Amino acid sequence: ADTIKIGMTSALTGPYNEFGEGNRRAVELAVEQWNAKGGINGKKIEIAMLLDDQLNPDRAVQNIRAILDNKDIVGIIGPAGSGPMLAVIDMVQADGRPYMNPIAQTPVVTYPGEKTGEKPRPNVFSFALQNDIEAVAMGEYLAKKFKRVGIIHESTAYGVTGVDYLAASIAKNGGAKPVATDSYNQGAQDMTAQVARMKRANVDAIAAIGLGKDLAVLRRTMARLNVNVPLAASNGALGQPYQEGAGELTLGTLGTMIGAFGNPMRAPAADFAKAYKAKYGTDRWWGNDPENPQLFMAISVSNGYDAANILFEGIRLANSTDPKAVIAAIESIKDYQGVNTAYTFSKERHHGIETDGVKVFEYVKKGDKIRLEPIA
Ligand SMILES: O=C(O)c1cccc(O)c1
Repeated sequence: ADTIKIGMTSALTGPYNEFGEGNRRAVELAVEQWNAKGGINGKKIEIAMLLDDQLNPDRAVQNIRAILDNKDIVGIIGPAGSGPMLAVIDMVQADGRPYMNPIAQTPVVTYPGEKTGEKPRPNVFSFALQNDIEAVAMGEYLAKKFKRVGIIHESTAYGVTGVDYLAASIAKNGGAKPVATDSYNQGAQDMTAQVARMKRANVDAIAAIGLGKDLAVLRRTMARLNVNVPLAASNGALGQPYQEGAGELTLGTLGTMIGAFGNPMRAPAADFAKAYKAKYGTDRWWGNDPENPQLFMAISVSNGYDAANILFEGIRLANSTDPKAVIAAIESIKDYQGVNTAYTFSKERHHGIETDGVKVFEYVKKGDKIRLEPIA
């Protein structure tokens, strides 16, 4: 019997595999759930291809080539990481099949003309928290709390566009200009020079845009050079690799996060958390508290879940896997109750998460453990 075949490439192994493996588990769970109900209008779904790019742009190119080469693939869940996404995006756009972008936050992944919510790439739908959107909450917070903000970012478009939007939001809220900026390459082991720069500039806070493994190195380096100021990090950095690498130093780190798993949860987040736990247990993604999934699930797991459910709903509504038909059906979706947000798409609107879907959180000590609570 004919099946509906989708393809995926993401960071399944290596230092940033929290995203690729988290999304993989999400998509597999969405696939099993649809299939348990008969598939899409009676046709079962298969993940025909599941490739590993390791958050590496060159590997993502090879993988997307391979996926697009398979004529029977009707839609794609794309890689984590602005680097990989930007390396493949022209090819994906030219191909035309529906392509979900679950994570990458650089706005030109979806809106190459740099106005969010206008003239999106026609086949691309995004479940990311875009940088221009995350910067609104983080910029207001930094402008109000601090006077001498230093900014450190990974040297990718995520990091680079991140700082631009963060500094612009700080300015718009009337905050002081950042007193120092600097960058590091993903995987850098020595960040002494950048932190020493922050120290010479007498920062009262450091904002960082990057991922967990790296933020932990940065946090440890601050401690090492006696730079004891709040670290304000991006959502994508506040994951298991940060907590594990930073240990006690997580205290006082804060960040803007998709708030879906914060208590109390809305029904779709609660329903998803129950199903996830039933299959995978209280694993790395769930975190260290059996009764409460960690907030970081939203950016490592449920973005992929929502991406898959929207793709499947589009196919269901279209009653076809023809790419233009699926795209038009996705653009017809209104107020779909996803885990991370309610989704409403249109010909112009190809992203879902807005500022109402995020809040600023801080690590605070709860007895003898350390967890995120929302800021005052
Ligand atoms: O835009 C990215 O490169 C990215 C990668 C992982 C998590 C995240 O929030 C963003």
